[PDB]
Amino acid sequence: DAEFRHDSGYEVHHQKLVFFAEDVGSNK
Repeated sequence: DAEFRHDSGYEVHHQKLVFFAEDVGSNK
């Protein structure tokens, strides 16, 4: 349960931070 939503939101987390640096960074 914990480790499940952990690794899942772990890489997905990197997904959100990468989406912000791609948009925000794109026009930063």
